[PDB]
Amino acid sequence: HQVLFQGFNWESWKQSGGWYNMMMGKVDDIAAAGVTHVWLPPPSHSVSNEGYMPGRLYDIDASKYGNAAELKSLIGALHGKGVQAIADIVINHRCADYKDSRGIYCIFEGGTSDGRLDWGPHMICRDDTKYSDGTANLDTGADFAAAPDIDHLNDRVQRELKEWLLWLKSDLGFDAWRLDFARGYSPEMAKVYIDGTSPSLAVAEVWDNMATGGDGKPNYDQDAHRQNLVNWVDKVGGAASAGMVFDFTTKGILNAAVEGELWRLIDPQGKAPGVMGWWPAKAVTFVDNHDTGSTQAMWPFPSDKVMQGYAYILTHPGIPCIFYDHFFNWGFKDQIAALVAIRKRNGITATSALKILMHEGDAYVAEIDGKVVVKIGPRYDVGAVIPAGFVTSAHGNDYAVWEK
Ligand SMILES: CC1[C@@H](O)[C@H](O)[C@@H](O)[C@@H](N[C@H]2[C@H](O)[C@@H](O)[C@@H](O[C@H]3[C@H](O)[C@@H](O)CO[C@@H]3CO)O[C@@H]2C)[C@@H]1O
Ligand SMILES: CC1[C@@H](O)[C@H](O)[C@@H](O)[C@@H](N[C@H]2[C@H](O)[C@@H](O)[C@@H](O[C@H]3[C@H](O)[C@@H](O)CO[C@@H]3CO)O[C@@H]2C)[C@@H]1O
Ligand SMILES: [Ca+2]
Ligand SMILES: [Ca+2]
Ligand SMILES: [Ca+2]
Ligand SMILES: [Ca+2]
Repeated sequence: HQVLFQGFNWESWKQSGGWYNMMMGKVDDIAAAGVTHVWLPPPSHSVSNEGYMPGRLYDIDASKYGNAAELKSLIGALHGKGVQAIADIVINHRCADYKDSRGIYCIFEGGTSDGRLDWGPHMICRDDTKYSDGTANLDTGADFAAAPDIDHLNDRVQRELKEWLLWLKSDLGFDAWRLDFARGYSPEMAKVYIDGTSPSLAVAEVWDNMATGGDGKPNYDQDAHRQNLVNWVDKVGGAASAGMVFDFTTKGILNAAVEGELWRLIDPQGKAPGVMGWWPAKAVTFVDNHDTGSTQAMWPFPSDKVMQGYAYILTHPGIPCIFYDHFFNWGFKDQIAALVAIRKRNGITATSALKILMHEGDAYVAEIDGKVVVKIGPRYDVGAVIPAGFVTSAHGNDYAVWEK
């Protein structure tokens, strides 16, 4: 049984009294809902309030979310309920606190007395010409315009980041990682950190644009998109790695599918159209996150159909991730918990078998492990497609789930 929960949103840094402190009162409900892992925000000092422009990595007390003590208390509370903690790891880029003789901000500060993480321009990708000194390797991935991109091919960088990552586990209690902007560096470099820090899991954010057609909707055939994702997993070590990816393919397709086009939810070979259909053990599914939804709303799930999104991911193969807002702010707590309960009760996991029974525009019906049936869509009656012996267990707006 594995179910993730993103425990923060884009406004979390503003929480009066601190986000971690506030989260202490949410721990019990999260655990009671069947969540096994909670994804927490970047914990270190960051030039940006949300934490995605890290500077002094060891300086946890500088975070807007809370200090080391408050974070250790939250992780301990989670652990007390058998729930693991995932840290949002931002290492593609990093902000340098100090200026060098050239007057450029390329002298870094780890946040400790000694020289740990006290890098210089030699650790900045040579092609990030604004900050580099030209002695480094070329960026192994995409660039982040607002800050220096780190040269992960550098031996000291690899050595010290792994040391820092191990410290996050030993000193704070973190169990796993969420790799931010994984397109910023190669999967071979991500492999270095994953293999070297032994996380229970390492879910990477590998987000590529999804091809669309003349009508502005995504193309039905998204194989190229999920191919990129499976390729990343293969290069990170595949089944021999704790690494996995967020299923952005399923996110993109589902966004469009619920708008009267549920026929998009199956490929020509009868499998799920996203990563879930090719490598479910490595696909972390979701309805929305702090980027796609929340205040940024880069690619929001149709708001009136959010529960259809959860009926889908919480019953299907792959590892589902629940978004904080939908559970504690929107009124879907009970409905979401009921779906996770069905998942757990029936022993459904990431590799459970998926048999799609109907995939028409107004109705999608699927059977999982021959033990659970789920239906989403505006078409009310699908009774004719429900196998004998199944009885309705949970239902809501345009969704229903059956069990035996
Ligand atoms: C479990 C698993 C890994 O062991 C494998 O290394 C992955 O690459 C992926 N393997 C994928 C291919 O990466 C993908 O390209 C497609 O493979 C297709 C080809 O794309 C098509 O051109 C001809 O048929 C093949 C059927 O296997 O589905 C396979 C299941 C699979 O999830
Ligand atoms: C007699 C009967 C069957 O013919 C039907 O196929 C069942 O699924 C069930 N019908 C269920 C819906 O399948 C379920 O989704 C929810 O119905 C939902 C609608 O699906 C939703 O669009 C608006 O809210 C309703 C709640 O009242 O409860 C009903 C009792 C009903 O017992
Ligand atoms: Ca220092
Ligand atoms: Ca940069
Ligand atoms: Ca980003
Ligand atoms: Ca980069």
